[PDB]
Order: sequence, then structure tokens, then C-alpha cells
Amino acid sequence: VSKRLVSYYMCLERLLDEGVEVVSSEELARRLDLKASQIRKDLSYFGEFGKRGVGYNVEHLYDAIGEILGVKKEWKLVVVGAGNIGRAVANYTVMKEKGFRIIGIFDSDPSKIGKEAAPGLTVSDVSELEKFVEEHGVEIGVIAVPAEHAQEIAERLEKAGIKGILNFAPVKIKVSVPVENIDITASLRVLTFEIVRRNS
Amino acid sequence: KIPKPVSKRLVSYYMCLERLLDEGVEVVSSEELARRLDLKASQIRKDLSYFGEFGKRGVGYNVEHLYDAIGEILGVKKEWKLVVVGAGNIGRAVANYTVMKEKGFRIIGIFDSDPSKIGKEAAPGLTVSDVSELEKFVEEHGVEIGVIAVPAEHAQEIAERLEKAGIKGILNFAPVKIKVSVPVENIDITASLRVLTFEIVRRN
Ligand SMILES: NC(=O)c1ccc[n+]([C@@H]2O[C@H](COP(=O)([O-])OP(=O)(O)OC[C@H]3O[C@@H](n4cnc5c(N)ncnc54)[C@H](O)[C@@H]3O)[C@@H](O)[C@H]2O)c1
Ligand SMILES: NC(=O)c1ccc[n+]([C@@H]2O[C@H](COP(=O)([O-])OP(=O)(O)OC[C@H]3O[C@@H](n4cnc5c(N)ncnc54)[C@H](O)[C@@H]3O)[C@@H](O)[C@H]2O)c1
Repeated sequence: VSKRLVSYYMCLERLLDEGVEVVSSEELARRLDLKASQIRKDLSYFGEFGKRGVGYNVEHLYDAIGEILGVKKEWKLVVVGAGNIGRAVANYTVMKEKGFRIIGIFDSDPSKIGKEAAPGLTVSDVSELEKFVEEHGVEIGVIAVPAEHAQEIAERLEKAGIKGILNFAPVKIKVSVPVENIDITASLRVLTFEIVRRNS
Repeated sequence: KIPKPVSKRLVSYYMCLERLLDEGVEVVSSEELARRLDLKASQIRKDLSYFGEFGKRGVGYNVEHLYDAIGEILGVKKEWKLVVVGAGNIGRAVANYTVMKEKGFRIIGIFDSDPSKIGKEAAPGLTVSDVSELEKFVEEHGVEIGVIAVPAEHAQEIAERLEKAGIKGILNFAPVKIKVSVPVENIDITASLRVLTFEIVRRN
């Protein structure tokens, strides 16, 4: 699955950066916090091409999963909201190195429009969001606006032809395009549930 | 006699009860929960009997009572103490997140190794502390959750220090797998972008 494929990809990529050639299912099981039977079952999708002896060829799986995930493609991004989240994301320098290029950032606050959210990036007026998205063919919109305005902002991106939405606002966006939510509070909540379970 | 429902199904009830409240449902039946949670109606009644009559209203279950009683069991009414390690883009944005205290999470300290950042305000009322005192601060204040907002190359090191200081859990923003004896929730923005783009291409 997508989340599981990405999890394998991040692990194997760190493994290649270290320089490791072969990784065992048990090392994968520990690194991914998964069962060794599931590690072998998931990776059996790549057949004997993904294995070297008892272990797994790190570069083969990394290249094969990178192909599935389409990691060679670059993506145009816009960030709606020049607040805490929007600026932190816009200033993540290596994001462009991973193939995700933020080319526009928008906000409805006159004090911040015209300011520099990041080197080479100027906050634009959210009134020009649809025009900017259609003109530049932006594929992914990053919603860093409040939860009340999130559905509206999402509708604006969808009407303007956005292909996907990365949503930081704590609300279930109702829209046709794929949405990936980063809910920091919910992630903290999920963590607490596991904390309560272990200390019960 | 009536056993406490396991955490995994408590969480399932909680999220289902949350959706019901958003829909405006005040009373829900065992069969509706059986349908929405894919469980035996018999099992729904055995699980919810843990909350006695307090969980029930009329012909069904009191959604509000169950949401708050299950949330209480899951620590939703408990104000969790957080520290943030790393006072950069992520750490400052998390430290500046206004209403997180209202949601139940209070950052009482933020730490960094940069002497140019230490002693400045990461957020109004919050001073960047020297990461040298990280363990002592966590132990003294009984900090539960550590938010790792440092670069990946130092993330494992920070996690072990939090672990040694008795941290209960870790929210990790650094794109690495953390190996510690406490639970870890990863938030990987790049991974989330990769999931999103894969689903975009999948629809074609
Ligand atoms: N910062 C966190 O750690 C955190 C945690 C959990 C959730 N979130 C969610 O992430 C989102 C962003 O939070 P933040 O901390 O960056 O908020 P923030 O207040 O710092 O920034 C929000 C920005 O959105 C802008 N904005 C508001 N309405 C707009 C509109 N219609 N069009 C364009 N811009 C608009 C505001 O001017 C502001 O600059 C929020 O929805 C928040 O609930 C953030
Ligand atoms: N900003 C994003 O959008 C984004 C996206 C994906 C991942 N991340 C990950 O989140 C983490 C933080 O990102 P950021 O953009 O805030 O980075 P940043 O460089 O802005 O913050 C790093 C901070 O950590 C501090 N630090 C470094 N080593 C430390 C140590 N041993 N102890 C304490 N503090 C230390 C630095 O002084 C710096 O202030 C990184 O791991 C990054 O890869 C961030």
C-alpha cells in the first residue's frame, strides 16, 4: 500500500545513504516495527529480484519502489497560509531537492502580502489563488490556513484545477482530489493513545 | 466481572463516537455501532456494558457520555506536557501553535544546541533553553511527550536522551526511524507528499 511502500522507501533510502548492500528481514522488521512474516510477504512482491541470499538487495528495492512511487517527477506546489506552518514548509530547503518545488505562497493578511516568506518567494494575495494555480499549472496545494477556512481554500484549489492537497488544518476536507492530512494534534492524540495503552 | 474493553477497540469507539457527534447524533444503537465498526452487535453490548447505565440513554447509547468517558480513559481530559527539542522552522511553528493548549497539549519548554538561539524567545512567553538541561528539565517537570524537531542526523541521539529522562512518548518530525523503548509517532512531511503524489498518479 501507499503508506507501506513509502515507509519501505524511506528506510531503504537511509540504508543506501549509509552504504549498506544487503538488509535482513529482521533488520527491516525492527526498523519498520513490522513482523518479519509481513516484511517477507510485502517484499515478495518484487520476487527473487529483491533478494540477495537470505537478505534483500537494498538498491534493487529502493530503485523498484522509487519507480512505483514516481520519485523522478517534480511537482509544483503552492502554500496557502503564510503563518507558522506555511513559512516552516516554504523554508524547508531540501524539499526542492526531493522533487517538490513550492513556487507560490498566499495569505489574506495585508501585513504579510509582499513580504518574503522564503528566499525567492514572496507572499501573494489569496485573491489571486485561482488565477495563479491555473496560470502556472500547480499540482499540489498545501493548506496551512485555519480549519474554518480550510474547506473554502480547498474548494478554491479544486476549482482552479489542483491535482492534490496536503492539508495541515484539523478538518476532514471534502473534495474530489486526493488529500493527505498532516494533523499535528491528531498525531499527538494517536501518540497519547499508545502511551495510555502501554502504561495501562 | 465486566472487563475493560481493550485499547484498540476503545480508540475505535472513540473515533466513531466523534463522527456521530459531528453528525448530530445524540443516541446510537448497538446495531448502528455494529454496522459502523464491523463488530458483532453482541460484542458492542458487552464492550459498552463497561460504562453501565451511564453509557445508555433510552433505547440506545448516550453518544456524549460515551465519548467523554472513553476520552477520559484515553487521556483526552489530561493536559499533556510537551517539550520541543530543536528551535528551528518546525520547533518554532509547533511552539507558536496557538490553540494546542486548548486541545490538551502544553509545551512547557523548548531546547536547542545553537548558542545564537538559546535564551531567545521561540514563542511569546517561551524561552529557548540549552539542550544541556534537557534531561533535568524532563525529570523535574515530569514531561510526557518529546517533540523531536532537530535534523535527522541528531534525532536518534535526542530520542535516547528523552528516553533516559523518562519521556513517555515521542512525536518525531525528523525523517528517520527512531529506536527507543517508548512509543514514537512520526510526522514525515516528505513521506506525506510521496503518499499524496502516489495517490494522484494512482487515479490516472
Ligand atoms: N502550528 C502547528 O503546530 C499546528 C498544529 C496543529 C494544527 N495546525 C493547523 O495548521 C494550520 C496552520 O496553522 P499555523 O500555525 O500556520 O496558523 P497561523 O495562524 O500561524 O497561520 C495561518 C495563516 O493563514 C492565513 N489565512 C487565514 N485565512 C486565510 C485565507 N482565507 N486565505 C489565505 N490565508 C489565510 C492567516 O493570515 C495566517 O497567516 C492551522 O489550520 C492549524 O490548525 C497547526
Ligand atoms: N520544515 C519542514 O517543512 C520539514 C519537512 C520535512 C521534515 N522536516 C524535518 O523536521 C526537522 C526540523 O526541521 P526544521 O525545518 O525545523 O529544521 P531547522 O534546521 O529549522 O531546525 C533545526 C533546529 O534543530 C537544532 N538542533 C540541531 N541539533 C540539535 C541538537 N542536538 N539538539 C537540539 N537542537 C538541535 C538546530 O539548532 C536548529 O534550530 C528536520 O529533521 C527536518 O528534516 C521538516
